[PDB]
Amino acid sequence: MIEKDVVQILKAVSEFYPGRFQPDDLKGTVKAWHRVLAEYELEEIMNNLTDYAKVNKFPPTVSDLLK
Repeated sequence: MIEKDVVQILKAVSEFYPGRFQPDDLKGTVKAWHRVLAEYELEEIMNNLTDYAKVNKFPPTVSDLLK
């Protein structure tokens, strides 16, 4: 996925976890998660975020969304 698609993944994590996920440097987090996320598709990862939020009190790391 391109960068703008990474910006959406991060906006969703933030919607799921109000007041518990606030990166001090959003632009920087987008750039770093993209090094991992360029090999994946937007639709698959969004589906994985949904399954993760159904059972976790704490926000995910990028590794938690690849499967």
